[PDB]
Amino acid sequence: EEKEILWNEAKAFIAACYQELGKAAEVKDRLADIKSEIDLTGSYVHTKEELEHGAKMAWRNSNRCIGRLFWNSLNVIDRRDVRTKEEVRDALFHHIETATNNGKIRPTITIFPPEEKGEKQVEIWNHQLIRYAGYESDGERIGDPASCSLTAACEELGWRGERTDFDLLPLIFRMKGDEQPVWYELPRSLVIEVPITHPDIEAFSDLELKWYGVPIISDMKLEVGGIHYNAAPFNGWYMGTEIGARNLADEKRYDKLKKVASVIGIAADYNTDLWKDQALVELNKAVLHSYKKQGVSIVDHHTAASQFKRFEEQAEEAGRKLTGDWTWLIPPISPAATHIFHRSYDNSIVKPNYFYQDKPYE
Amino acid sequence: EEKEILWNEAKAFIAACYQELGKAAEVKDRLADIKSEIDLTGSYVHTKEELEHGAKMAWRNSNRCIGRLFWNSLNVIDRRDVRTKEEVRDALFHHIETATNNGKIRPTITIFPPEEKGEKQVEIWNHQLIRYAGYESDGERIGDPASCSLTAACEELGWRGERTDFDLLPLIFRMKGDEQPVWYELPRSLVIEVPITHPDIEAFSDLELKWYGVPIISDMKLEVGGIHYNAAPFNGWYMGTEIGARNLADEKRYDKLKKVASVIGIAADYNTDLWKDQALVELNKAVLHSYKKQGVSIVDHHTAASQFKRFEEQAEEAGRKLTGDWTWLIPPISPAATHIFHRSYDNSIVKPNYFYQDKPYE
Ligand code: HEM
Ligand code: HEM
Ligand SMILES: Cc1cc(N)nc(COCC[C@@H](CN)OCc2cc(C)cc(N)n2)c1
Ligand SMILES: Cc1cc(N)nc(COCC[C@@H](CN)OCc2cc(C)cc(N)n2)c1
Ligand SMILES: C[C@H](O)[C@H](O)[C@H]1CNc2nc(N)[nH]c(=O)c2N1
Ligand SMILES: C[C@H](O)[C@H](O)[C@H]1CNc2nc(N)[nH]c(=O)c2N1
Ligand SMILES: [Cl-]
Ligand SMILES: [Cl-]
Repeated sequence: EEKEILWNEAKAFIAACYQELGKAAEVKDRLADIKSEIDLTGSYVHTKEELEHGAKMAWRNSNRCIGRLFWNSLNVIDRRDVRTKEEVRDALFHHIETATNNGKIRPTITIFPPEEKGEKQVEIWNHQLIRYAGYESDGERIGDPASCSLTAACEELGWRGERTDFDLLPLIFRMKGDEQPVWYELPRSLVIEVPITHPDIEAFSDLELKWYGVPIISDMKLEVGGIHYNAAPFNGWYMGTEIGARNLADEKRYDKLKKVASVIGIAADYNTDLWKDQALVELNKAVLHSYKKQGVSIVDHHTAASQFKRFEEQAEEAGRKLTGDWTWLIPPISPAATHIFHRSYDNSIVKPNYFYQDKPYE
Repeated sequence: EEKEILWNEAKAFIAACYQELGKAAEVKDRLADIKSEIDLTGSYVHTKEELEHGAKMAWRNSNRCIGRLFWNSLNVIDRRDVRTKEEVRDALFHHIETATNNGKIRPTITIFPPEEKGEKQVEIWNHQLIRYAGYESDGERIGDPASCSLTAACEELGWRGERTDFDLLPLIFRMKGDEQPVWYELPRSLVIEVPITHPDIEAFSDLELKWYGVPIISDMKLEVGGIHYNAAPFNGWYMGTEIGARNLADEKRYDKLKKVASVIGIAADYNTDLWKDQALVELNKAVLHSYKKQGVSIVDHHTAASQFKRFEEQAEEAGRKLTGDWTWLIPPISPAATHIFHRSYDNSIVKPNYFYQDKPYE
């Protein structure tokens, strides 16, 4: 069935990809080559053109993503040639550098060798290439709680965190054949961070908040025409709410809302005062102001929703079915102020796409 | 099939109702009486105990309702005895009066005679018993746009609105046998309205905003054990966001956000300033402050979510399956600050329940 699963996916993808690329007449001969290759080797190798468009199609099909308008401008880096951990490390270092682009972030994906027989060639342990460590000992809570399990795993491997609230986790990945992953400390010079300040409230800096510039998802599987690229980290720029309404606001994350209420000078005593709501808005104002001031790319949820409307419009104009997850597309701040809230979305899964996969630790 | 549909619903409801009421031993003899009654008349009549608990069960099963914690305290008014339009009118007048309770709102439902052969005995045209009219002529937009179609219908029937932004719509309903509905102007003395002011911004009153005290849904069908109570208006108290984040904020409603931004003294120029978000919070603060100050019952979305958590906890303790619609349960303001946002809900439909039905106009 496995060969058959692969062959059926390959047929569907190539025909669709080549159709969009206007290479319709070449589908026949390509499907032939692919078929013999699957017969012979048990798999097939994507052309760079197929891989590139396949990763763009995958982003376009990501139901939970509000930023899909710019799907076709994705910067695809083909690193199917890597064989050593030093090569993987430098590819990851390069991704961070080129995607960051001195603050003017380029949406980028680096694609490592795919699974062979379900056997991983490269196994990335990081959720994001840049993320803060998390600790808990005797109810002493430090850093990002979401990173607690990965941090413990890393500290098993000889790494030790400084135990600030913003320890940069090292890159950690495992190569095929090795029993343990290796880890590499990130060069600080490659990592842009943004101090959080408020446009008119000076005391906001007393909170000593900051966040990292680029969100680089590194734990998802890119599937393209039957081929499983388990290692393919990708990035865009942040939508402010991700930082100000979740990362810094969630009680199971940094949980900063009470401290925010204090610095903006309001009481945090009564539900009816809506102090959490007010704190959320000022914090999200702070995030947007700070990134813009530092010259780091970011988008507000209103502008992003406007862009997604254009994405919807582009889809219908192009005769493509639109899919989406309403529960993920609405922003956690003032969602009813966006058009997204006021319509429905088909949550059907279309391939190519990005998928969750089991974590190699915990 | 109709008799069979009815009989199967009746079996399921009576057994469940009597079980909860601890009248398990009486299910057998009741099911017998009901069965002969269906054979003879084509239908069966609920006891007051069955009707009362049936309407409470229906509220408990309303997947979209965040306020279900107080399901068992529902005030059920049995008006299956009405036969004249004057009786219907006075029953509706009474509902408003007793539910309002001088501001200390009582969750109440008034139950009119059920459909017979799918034939309505009483046909209520109002979406809510208390709602504001809406007009549009040559792009001259007045009042609540959501009420535009009902308003036009009423003005066909000899009624005329003053064309303020807050015209109280008359009660309008049709009796079985009559071709046209009748309409009755609401006595102002029965209708509590709340002027919208802000706790610390005096200029907020310049907006001249107000809203009505009690939300009384009057266009839904209550279904209890096969019996279709198409006419059964019900009320609770408002959650603030319903007024401040939707009714007064939506662009297709009162669309007051720009005017709010002006009175609270912020620019409405840039998306990145998050001015809509800030306006939304101050407006919702205003709503809660105003209702509390007037002595009119209201609940904030944080407290309501806390209560719904208790409802969830009560359900599991009682060995009942919990159902809910996540898309309706999250508040339109700071939803990620509630526990609801961070879990999933089974959106299965359980009867008894309240349902949408076709509007008799448009
Ligand atoms: C260009 C800037 C981008 C923005 C502003 C953006 C925005 C977002 C946001 C706000 C989410 C929801 C995450 C959350 O609620 O926590 C999301 C999810 C997602 N985005 Fe994007 N995105 C961008 C670029 C990309 C790119 C380049 C890809 C991949 C090629 C991508 C794929 C996804 C996927 C797969 C998810 C869902 C992740 C999951 O299921 O856990 N996005 N995006
Ligand atoms: C006691 C105070 C109550 C509060 C604060 C409350 C709160 C809410 C809220 C916020 C909604 C969502 C409406 C929207 O998003 O626009 C809702 C929906 C609903 N509530 Fe309640 N509710 C209350 C009482 C009741 C009562 C007494 C009933 C009936 C017995 C009821 C049945 C429903 C139903 C059926 C819906 C869904 C309406 C629809 O599908 O369009 N609720 N409730
Ligand atoms: C617990 C958890 C597990 C898991 N697999 N994923 C998540 C969160 O979902 C994906 C990460 C979210 C966090 N805001 O960011 C998505 C995203 C991706 C990209 C490429 C850009 C962007 N701005 N935002 C959380
Ligand atoms: C367009 C439309 C049609 C339709 N059938 N229903 C709606 C809105 O949903 C029901 C009304 C909503 C409006 N916030 O209020 C529900 C509600 C009911 C009750 C008993 C109490 C309460 N606080 N809130 C809108
Ligand atoms: C079309 C979309 O389902 C629509 O916005 C729904 C869902 N979310 C909602 N949530 C609430 N509380 N009230 C509503 O009227 C709606 N409308
Ligand atoms: C459990 C529930 O589905 C959960 O809150 C989901 C849905 N809504 C979300 N929406 C966004 N944007 N991001 C998230 O992580 C989630 N989490
Ligand atoms: Cl993040
Ligand atoms: Cl309403």
